[PDB]
Amino acid sequence: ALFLTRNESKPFYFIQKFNDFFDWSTSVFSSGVAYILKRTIRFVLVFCIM
Repeated sequence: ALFLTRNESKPFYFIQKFNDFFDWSTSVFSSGVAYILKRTIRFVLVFCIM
């Protein structure tokens, strides 16, 4: 609270790149989580053998 300053105006470019890749990963992660969800049973079987 003391020194955060409430201001985050600059990406710094390199940070923006890594984060964008990460945001893209989040989108892919969402659909992997969603397909795993729709095929609940098949993924369960993998876990039992695991």
